[PDB]
Amino acid sequence: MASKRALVILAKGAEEMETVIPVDVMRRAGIKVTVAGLAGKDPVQCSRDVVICPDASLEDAKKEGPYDVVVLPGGNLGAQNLSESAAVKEILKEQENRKGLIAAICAGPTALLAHEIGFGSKVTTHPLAKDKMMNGGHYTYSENRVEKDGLILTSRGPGTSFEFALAIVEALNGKEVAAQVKAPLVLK
Amino acid sequence: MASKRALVILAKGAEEMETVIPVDVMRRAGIKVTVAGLAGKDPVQCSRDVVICPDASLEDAKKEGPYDVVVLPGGNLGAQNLSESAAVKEILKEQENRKGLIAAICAGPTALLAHEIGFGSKVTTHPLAKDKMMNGGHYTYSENRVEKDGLILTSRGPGTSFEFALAIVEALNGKEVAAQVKAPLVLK
Repeated sequence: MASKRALVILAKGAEEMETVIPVDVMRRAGIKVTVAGLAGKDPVQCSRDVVICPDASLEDAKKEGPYDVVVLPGGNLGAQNLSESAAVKEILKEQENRKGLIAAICAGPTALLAHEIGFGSKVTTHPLAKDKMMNGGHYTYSENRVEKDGLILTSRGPGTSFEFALAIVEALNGKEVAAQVKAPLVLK
Repeated sequence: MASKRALVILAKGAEEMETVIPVDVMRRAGIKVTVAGLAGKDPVQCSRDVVICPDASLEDAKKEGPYDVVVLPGGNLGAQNLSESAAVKEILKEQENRKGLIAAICAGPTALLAHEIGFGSKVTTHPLAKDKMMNGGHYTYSENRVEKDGLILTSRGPGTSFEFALAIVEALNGKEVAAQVKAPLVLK
């Protein structure tokens, strides 16, 4: 096999923990991860002011597809920026069409709603984002810490980030690798 | 009470999750956090290549003390850099003298050993850093996910970062605030 590839879309206001945990854990899994800045290549100021420098602009990373998984971190403001981006809409639709994995956490899943992605899927979100996600009843809600309905994988919050990340790893590289990567993390 | 202040020392090779989780959670707790770059004010390349821009250089942040807590993230190479820094040695000694809290996670506590900080304390580390930390028997080892012996607070790894951060919050702002901050994180 070749190394699986992941696209993590980073926007201003993104929840930094929900961005870094998946990127870190996936790289620990041997996955080639690209942190793409929605607004460009400049540093991104996250929800709790942690400043992260993306690997490239989404505009450029978008031209290096396809990715085995597109990851949408949470954070209310970050998710809203994702929801309003035409570039994100296109990337997600193409990924869905390719039958590729789409993973979103916390408020991140509300971007799927905005772009009419995976309607009919069972999904979860941060408790405070449920109403927004369920507007129209286009999805069926779940309270599972991590929910995976086919190629739509969602999670609830910062505290579920490791489970979310390991779920992505399992989907891309298998249960054995996920387990190997998990042990050194010292998770409960 | 004025807001408590935290100094997080960020060095190349630092474990990004162990840096961001404590910074994020502490800021959620109303703590004024300063991410200080060991080598200066330039972006720092972490262990899994996540690039973080510090709020200021350690040189400058050092002059804005004192801090209610000095935080040492893990990551073998990051910890090594902290252990070799004369600036870190002075900061830690002052903090210990001031009877101020010192928190280190994963391999981070081996920097306490390097600077002869808190000898005699019960501590924990990432399992793989135990031998290094115990060289000379200057500390008593613990397998608790979070260990707090007086003003020396330690933790084991990425998966214990939330517990580690919430323990810092509890020590500085109390149990009520720690509980309030914890709820929205959706922790197990």
